[PDB]
Amino acid sequence: HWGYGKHNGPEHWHKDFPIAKGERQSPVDIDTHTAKYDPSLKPLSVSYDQATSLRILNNGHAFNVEFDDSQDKAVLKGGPLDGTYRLIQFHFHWGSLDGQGSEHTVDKKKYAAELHLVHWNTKYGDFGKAVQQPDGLAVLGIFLKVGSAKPGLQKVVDVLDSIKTKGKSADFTNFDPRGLLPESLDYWTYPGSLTTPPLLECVTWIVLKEPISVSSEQVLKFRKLNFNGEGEPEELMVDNWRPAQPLKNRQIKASFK
Ligand SMILES: CC(=O)OC[C@H]1O[C@H](S(=O)(=O)N2CCC(OS(N)(=O)=O)CC2)[C@H](O)[C@H](O)[C@H]1O
Ligand SMILES: [Zn+2]
Repeated sequence: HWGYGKHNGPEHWHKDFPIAKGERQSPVDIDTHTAKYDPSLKPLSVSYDQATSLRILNNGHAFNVEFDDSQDKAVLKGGPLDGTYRLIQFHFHWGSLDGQGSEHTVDKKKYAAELHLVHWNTKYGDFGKAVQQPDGLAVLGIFLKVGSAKPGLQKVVDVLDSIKTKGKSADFTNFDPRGLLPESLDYWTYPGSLTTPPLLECVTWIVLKEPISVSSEQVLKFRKLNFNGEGEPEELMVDNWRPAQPLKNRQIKASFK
């Protein structure tokens, strides 16, 4: 099925998933000069102190850090949202080179990686139902640039050799995702989609203005992961990003001047 290679990558996805050419696909380029400041946009409310991480999984396209979402433990509200959204997992997209890796771009500029914290709207009861709704998900996107290390990321980096290949998982309890956040919660927001198949148009994107910096060693270790399963020929997990998609009718709003 689908992947990030020349024969199964983003240019191929529309054959299995026609919505790939839809009207609200993600990611997009964020043209900062055309995004309009909205003084009515509320501050984001990120309540992560009761977050309960469980497990980290190599699913063959990225690694997911999963949380207990059976209860309102770690939630996203406010900002452009009018509901409560539970954190279910986070993951990254990254490049083979420091100059590429992010899915969203800012004035056509690419970051080395992008963090997605994935939340679903509790009025729909579970994640499976939520992705079938236009307002089912809220994804907090955070850019990574290469520079100084991010201490709050190191526990993630540390465990990656225990989940080198597709289908491997490891215990990952007591991880605090607050350690992955930049100082500012200033953001851009627009309506979009999952950036991987099935590419459902169910996401309110909230992309933070301020990137976090990670060390070259930290992203280096991301790139030692494998797309393949154990015992299969090694394919390095790199360049697992979808490129920017046409903005079409949409307007990106900024929480800040
Ligand atoms: C339809 C549905 O129930 O979930 C959508 C898909 O995605 C999640 S995921 O936990 O791996 N993950 C969720 C959303 C992530 O999208 S992201 N890149 O835009 O915000 C990527 C994959 C799972 O992989 C599911 O197997 C897969 O079906
Ligand atoms: Zn993602």
